[PDB]
Amino acid sequence: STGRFTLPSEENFAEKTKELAELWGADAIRLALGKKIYNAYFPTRAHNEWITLHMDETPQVYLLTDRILAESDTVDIPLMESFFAEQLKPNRDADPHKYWEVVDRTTGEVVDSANWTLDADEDTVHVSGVAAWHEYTVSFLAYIIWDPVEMYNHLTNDWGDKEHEIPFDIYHPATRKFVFDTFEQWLKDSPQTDVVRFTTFFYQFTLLFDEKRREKVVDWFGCACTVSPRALDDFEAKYGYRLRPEDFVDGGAYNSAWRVPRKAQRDWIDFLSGFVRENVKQLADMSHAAGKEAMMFLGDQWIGTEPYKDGFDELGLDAVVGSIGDGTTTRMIADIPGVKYTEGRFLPYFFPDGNDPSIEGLDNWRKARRAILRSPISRMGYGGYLSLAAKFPKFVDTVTHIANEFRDIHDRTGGVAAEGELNVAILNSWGKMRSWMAFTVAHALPNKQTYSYYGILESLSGMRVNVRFISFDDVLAHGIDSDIDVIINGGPVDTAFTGGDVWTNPKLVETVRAWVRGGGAFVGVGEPSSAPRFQTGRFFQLADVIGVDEERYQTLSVDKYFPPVVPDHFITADVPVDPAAREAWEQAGYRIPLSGCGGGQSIKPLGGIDFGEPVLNTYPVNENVTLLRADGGQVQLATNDYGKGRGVYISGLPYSAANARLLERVLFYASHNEDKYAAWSSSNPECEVAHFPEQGLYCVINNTDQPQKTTVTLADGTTEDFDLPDSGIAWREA
Amino acid sequence: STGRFTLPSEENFAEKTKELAELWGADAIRNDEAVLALGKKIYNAYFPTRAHNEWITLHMDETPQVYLLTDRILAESDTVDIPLMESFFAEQLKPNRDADPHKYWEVVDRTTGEVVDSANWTLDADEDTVHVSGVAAWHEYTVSFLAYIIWDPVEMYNHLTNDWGDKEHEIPFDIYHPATRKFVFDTFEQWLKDSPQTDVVRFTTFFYQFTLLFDEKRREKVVDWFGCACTVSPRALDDFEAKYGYRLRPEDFVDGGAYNSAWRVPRKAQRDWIDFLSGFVRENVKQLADMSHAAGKEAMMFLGDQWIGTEPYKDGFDELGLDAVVGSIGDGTTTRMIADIPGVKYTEGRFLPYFFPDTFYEGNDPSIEGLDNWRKARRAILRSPISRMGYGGYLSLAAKFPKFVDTVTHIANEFRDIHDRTGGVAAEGELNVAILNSWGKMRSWMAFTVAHALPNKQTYSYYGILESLSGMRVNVRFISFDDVLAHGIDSDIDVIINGGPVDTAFTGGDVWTNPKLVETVRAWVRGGGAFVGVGEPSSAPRFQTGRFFQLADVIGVDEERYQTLSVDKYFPPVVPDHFITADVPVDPAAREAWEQAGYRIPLSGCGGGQSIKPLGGIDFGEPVLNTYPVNENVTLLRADGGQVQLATNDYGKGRGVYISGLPYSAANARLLERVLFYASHNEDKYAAWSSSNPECEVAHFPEQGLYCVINNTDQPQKTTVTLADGTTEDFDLPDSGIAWREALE
Ligand SMILES: CC(=O)N[C@@H]1[C@@H](O)[C@H](O)[C@@H](CO)O[C@@H]1O
Ligand SMILES: CC(=O)N[C@@H]1[C@@H](O)[C@H](O)[C@@H](CO)O[C@@H]1O
Ligand SMILES: [Mg+2]
Repeated sequence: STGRFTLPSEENFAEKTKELAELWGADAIRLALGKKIYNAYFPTRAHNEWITLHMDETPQVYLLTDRILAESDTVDIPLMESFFAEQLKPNRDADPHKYWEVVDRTTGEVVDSANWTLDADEDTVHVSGVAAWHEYTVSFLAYIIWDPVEMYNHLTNDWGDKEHEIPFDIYHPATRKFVFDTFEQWLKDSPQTDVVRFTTFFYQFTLLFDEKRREKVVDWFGCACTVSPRALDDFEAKYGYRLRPEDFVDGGAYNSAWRVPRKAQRDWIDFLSGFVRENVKQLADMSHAAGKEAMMFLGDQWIGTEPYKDGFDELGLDAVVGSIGDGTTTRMIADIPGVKYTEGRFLPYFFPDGNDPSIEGLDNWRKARRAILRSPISRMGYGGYLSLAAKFPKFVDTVTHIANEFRDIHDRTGGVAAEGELNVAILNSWGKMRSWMAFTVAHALPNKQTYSYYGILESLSGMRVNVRFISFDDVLAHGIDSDIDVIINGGPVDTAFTGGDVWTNPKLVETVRAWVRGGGAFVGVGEPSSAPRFQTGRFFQLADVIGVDEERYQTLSVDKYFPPVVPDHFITADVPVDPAAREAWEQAGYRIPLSGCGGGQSIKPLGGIDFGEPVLNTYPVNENVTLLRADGGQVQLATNDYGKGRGVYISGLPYSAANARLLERVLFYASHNEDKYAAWSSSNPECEVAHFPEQGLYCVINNTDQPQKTTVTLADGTTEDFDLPDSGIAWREA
Repeated sequence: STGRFTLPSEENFAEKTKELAELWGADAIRNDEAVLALGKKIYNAYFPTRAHNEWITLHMDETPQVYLLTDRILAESDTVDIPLMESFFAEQLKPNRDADPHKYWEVVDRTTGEVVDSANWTLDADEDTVHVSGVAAWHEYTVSFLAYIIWDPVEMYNHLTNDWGDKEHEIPFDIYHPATRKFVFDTFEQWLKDSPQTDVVRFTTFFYQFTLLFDEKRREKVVDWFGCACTVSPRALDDFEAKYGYRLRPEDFVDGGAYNSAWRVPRKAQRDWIDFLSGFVRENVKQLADMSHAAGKEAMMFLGDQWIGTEPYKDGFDELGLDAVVGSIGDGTTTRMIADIPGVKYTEGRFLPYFFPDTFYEGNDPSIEGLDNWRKARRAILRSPISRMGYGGYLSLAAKFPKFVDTVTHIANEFRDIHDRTGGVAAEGELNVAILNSWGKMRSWMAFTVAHALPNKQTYSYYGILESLSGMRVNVRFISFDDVLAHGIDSDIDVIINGGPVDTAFTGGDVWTNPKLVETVRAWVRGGGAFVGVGEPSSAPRFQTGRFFQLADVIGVDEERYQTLSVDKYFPPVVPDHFITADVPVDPAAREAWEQAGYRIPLSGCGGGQSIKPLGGIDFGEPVLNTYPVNENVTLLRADGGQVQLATNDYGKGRGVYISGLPYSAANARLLERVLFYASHNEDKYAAWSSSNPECEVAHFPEQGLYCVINNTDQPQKTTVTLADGTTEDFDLPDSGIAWREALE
C-alpha cells in the first residue's frame, strides 16, 4: 500500500524528497508534506558549553595499562602510553590510592597502596618494594573527554579540525538537571517533530582507542564506560560491598560477554539498569506529554536499557529502531517485547563510500527478509544523504520494489509471524536477556574467532522453527519446559556460551540427561558441555549424549576407534555429492589399527561441508555413535541415540544456505521428527518457505540474486514447482 | 675390518650363516651345531617372567596384575549394574576374585568424582558384574578392579599379529611373590649350567611389562611404553602403604581413565610408585647380573618389553653391573634413547627391517628400508656413538634377497669405519641445548612417546623436535622443573626448549604459576639466555585472564582463549627475509600473491595487520589456534591464516622464539638449528662446521683432526662445507654417502 517507510532528508532538496516519498510510499522523514518527522536526539553530547565548566562529570572508565616488567625492586608504569590521549585522560581528582589498583600479574596479588605513588608531573606510577621479574599493571580511572561514537565518525570521515564533542554523565545531579531542562526546552522549540529518535540514552557501549588512533577495546554489550567515584560509592551502599578496579578491567578481558558472568558484573548491570530505566521513562514521559513518540536506537548509548529483561514495557517507549546487518541483527530488533513497533535501518547507508548500489540493497533485503518472515518488523528505512542516492536511478527502482515487497508481506500476513515447525532453545549463561546476541563482539562483524558459532544464530534467524534463549539458571530452577523439542549448546570451553563450571553441577547434567533420555534432543556445537580438569577422562560432560569428546592430551594412551562414516543419511541428504571425491574417499578406506594410534579414521576426507574453525582431536566415545563427517583424523559431525532421544555433535557451522539446511535437518532428526520435515519445505536449500496457515497461504523466497528452481512440498503431500528470479518471492494458496 | 655386528641364525643353516657372518664381519651370533663351532660370541635370549606354564598354572595368584577401569555406566535410577569385563580381552585379563574387592577395588560416581561407600555395592558371585545401590540417577558409574594378567602381553601381541591360532598362550609371572621369585632364580641358575656355549645373556627383558592392554575385539585398548599399570598386587600395594605411610587408591593407577600416561603432569603417587618398584626391580636385576657374571657370562638388557622399574637414566643404574643395553633402532630419537644411557660397558642397536615375511616377500625391496633406517640412526650415532649393530629374525629370509644382503655388507662396513675413524668419541657440539619438562633426565629422548617409534597425529608436531635434535650438531640434555627450582639454570646452557600442549608433563602445567620458575627463566633470558617455546609453552589455564602462555612476554606470542575477544589484535608486518628462514625454499608465486594481497586494515572487533593470503613454505604440523603477537615489536616470521606460527622477540640481552609446531624434515631441522643459533645470539658461530645443503650434516672431531659430511637422503647431494677458519670445500655426495676430510688437530 503506502506507509511503513522512513525516508531520510537534507536541505535544498525539498522537491526531490517529495518525488522520492511519493515513489517509495514514505510516511516519515528524517515540512508542509504531511509527513511524520523524526529528530535524532543525543542526550549525553552536543553541549560543550555545559560540560567544559563541569569536566569532572564526563563519563569515566577503568583502564588497564600495559604489563611492565620489573627488573629490580622498583618499576615505573606509564598510564597513557597505550591509549588515545584525545579520548581519555587520567582522573587526577579522585584519590588514586582509594580508586585505583596496582596488580602484580605474575602472582595475581594487589600491590599495597603504601608501595606506589602517582608522579606529580607525568602520567606515570612509581612502584617500590616489588619483586623483580614479575609483570605489573595499573588499573586507573580515566575521564572520557571525547564521545566514542562521535570520535569514530570524526576519524572515519576525516573531520580534521572540527571541535570534539565532550560527553557527559547524568549520574551527576548538576548534569542530569541540565539534560532534562534542555530536553524540556528542546521539545517546546520543536513543534514540527513527531518522533524523538533517541540515539541513544546515557551510557556508551565499551569503545576505547589506542595511541595510534585505532580501536583498542570494543564490546557491543560492554559497560566499561559507566563508572564514577560517586556511582562506585553509591553501589557500595546499595549492594553492600566495594567493587575492585579488577571487577571492571577483569585482568584485561574488560568483562567481554564471552566471559562466564561473575556476580559483580550482574550486580553492576542491575544497579546501572535501575538508574538508566527511570531516566529513560522520564524522557519517554516528557516526549509523550509534548505529544511526540519516543523511539530508541538499539545501539550506541544503549547500555542499561536491557530490552530483553522484564519491565522494559514499563518504559513506555513507542519504538525500537536498529541496524539491519544480517538476519541475526534483524531478529535482535524484531523480537523485542514491550514497544508498539520496530524499525530496521537498512543498507546501504546513503553515503559516498561507477558503482551499482542496487546489489547491496537487494542483498540486505534478502538477509533480512528471511528473518522478517519469522519475526516481522513494523517499518523499514534508510539513513543519510537522499540527494546522493537520487543519482543512481537503478537503486531508486530497487527501493520502490523493496518498499512494495515489504508492504505486501504486511498486507498478506497482517504482520503475523510464519508458523514454526519445532521449538528450539539455545542454552547459555545469559538466556533471554541476550536473545540473538550470543557470539557478538562488534555489532554485525563476525570474525575468524566467532563466525563458526555466529553461523548458528544466522542460520536460525530465518529458519522455519521457533527459537528461544534460556539460561542455566532457568534450567536449574525450573527444569526444561515441556514444549521444547531441541536444546542447543555451543561455543568454546570456558565461555558464557558453553557455560564453564556450571557443567560440574550434577543437577544440570541430571536434568539434561533425563530429558534427552525421555525423548529430548541435544545439539552440541564446538566444545559443548565442556569443563576443564573436572574429569581426567571426560571433557564434554555430556559426551555420552552426543557421542563425541575432545582429546585433551590426558588420554593419549587410550586407542580411539572410529566406526565407518555413514555417507548416506538424512542429515547430510542435501550436501552436494561430488562423485570423484566420494570415489577417492571410498578407495583410500580407513586406517588399520596401529599401536598407540587407534584405527578406523578415513585416510582421505569425504569433504563437501564447511565446518569453519576446527575442534582438534574430537573422537567418538564408542563405535555405536554414527559418524557423518570425520575427516582429517577427528570428528566434525556425529549423531548418537540416547534412550528415546538423540544428541548431535557439530564441530562448527559458518552461515550459508547449505549449512542452514544441514542444521535444519539436524533439528528434525534429533527430535525424531524426520516425518515432519517434508511439510512446507523447499527441495532447493537456496530457497525457503514460510507457511501462514490461518491466512491460508505460503510463500517461497529466493535467498540469492540467482534464478533458483525449487519444489515446495505442501502439508497435504502434493508438490509445486517454482522458478524464482533474483531475490524472488512467490505466494500460493494453502 | 670385522666385528661390532650381531647376526641372527637358525637350525639347519650352518653354511649360509657362516657365509653371511664372514660377509658382514659378524663377531656375534644371536640364537645349531657347526655355527657354535665358528668361534663367535654367542647370544641367547632369556625371558624371566614367562616360558614356564608348568610353574604358574599351579600358582595362578602369582601372575602379574593391573588396575582396570570399566566403561562408564549410566544409572537411570538409584541402582546400577556394572559389567567388569565387557570392554576387555578375556583371554588376557581376568578379575581377581581372591583378594577382597572391598579392600582393593573402588566404585566411583564419575559425575561427582565421589567414591561410592563399599556398603553400597556387592560383587555378583556368578557373573563379573558389580551391583550398586543407593546412588543418584543420571550419573555415570565405573569400577576400578584388580585383574590377573593371564597372557603375556608381548607374547599375545605376537600371537595375534602372526596368526598363531591354537598355540598355547604363555602365562606371565610376578617375582614380587616369594614362591615365583625362587622358581625364577632356581631356574636361571639351572639354565646357566645347561648353557656353557652362551656368552651373552640377552634379557628380553626383566620383571614388569610396559602397559599393554587389549580389548574385547582383540585390539590394543591401552598402551604406554613407560606405563606401570601391570605392576600391582595385593601384597605390593599393602607393602607400599607400610613403607610410604599412605594407601594408594585404585584411582592413583587408573587415573580417571588416563592410566598415568607419561603426558600427564606427574603426581606424587606416580613418583612414589616408580621409586618403590625400581627399588625392587633393581635389586633383582643386580642378582641376575651377578649370577651371569659368576657363570662367566655378560648380562645384556633389551630397552623394551619388561623394562619397567629399571630406570636407565636414573642415578644408580651403573650399580646393577649390566654389561650392555640393546634396543630397537626406529629412527634418530630411539637411537639416542639407547646411545645416551650411562653406566653400561657398551650399547647395541638392533636395526631394521626385522627379518620376517611381512618385509621379506617377493616383489618388496627391503634394501630401501634397510638403508633408510641406517641413514636415520647414523646422523644420531655421530652425536652419540653406539658400540655395536645387528639384526634380528630369520636369516633364511634375508638370504633370499641378494640386494639386501649386499646393502647390509655396506652398512656393516660403514658402521665399523665411523668407529675406527672417530675412536667412538662423540662429535663436537656447537651449542648446549636443554629440553625442559616435568620429567627431565629420567626420560631423556623419551618425551612425546606413547607407543615406541609410532608418532601420530596428536604427537608428531612435538616428536619432530626430538627427531631434529637427535642428529643435530648441538649438545642436548633433558632437565626438570625440580632441577631448575632447586639449582637455577646451569651456566653452560645456551638454549632452553619448552614444548607441548597445555596441561601436560611436557609443558609443565601449574608449575608455571610458581613465581620462582617464572623469575628464574625471565632473569636468565634477560641476561642472555634463549628460550624456545613450541606449541603451548609455559601455558597455564585460568591463572591469568589476559595471559595463557606465562612467558608470552619472552617469546612475544600468546594464545587467545576466548577471554580477550574485546581486545583488538594488531599484527606487525611479516619479515619474509631473516636468518631463521634463510634456507626455506622460495616460491616466487606464493610470495607475489602474499605481497599483492597485503594485510587486513583495522576493523572494529577484528584487529588488523593479518596477511590476507598465506605466505606458506613451511610445514608447522598441527595448528595452534588464535595465537597472536603480544605487541608490534615482536618479529613475525610466519603468521598465515590469522594466527602465528613463527616469531622471535628480543628480551634484554636474550631472545625468545615461538614455533607453533615442528614435524621432522630436513627443512624443519635446519629451521630449528637456525632458531637455536639465532636465539642464543650466535649467528656468527653458525657457519663453522656447517653444510649449505639442509639434506647433509657435518660432524667435527677436533681431537682426531677430522670432520665428515653425511648425506641424509637416498639422492645425490651437492653441498658446501664451511670450516672454522672460514675456508670451504664442495662435495658431491652419492646416495646415502659420507665423506671424510682432515681438520686441524
Ligand atoms: C548498532 C550500533 O551500536 N552501531 C554502532 C555504530 O553507531 C558505530 O559507528 C560503530 C563504531 O564501531 O559501532 C557500531 O556499529
Ligand atoms: C622397544 C619395545 O619395547 N618394543 C615393543 C615390541 O617388542 C612389541 O612387539 C610392540 C607391541 O606393540 O611394542 C613395542 O614396539
Ligand atoms: Mg618529577
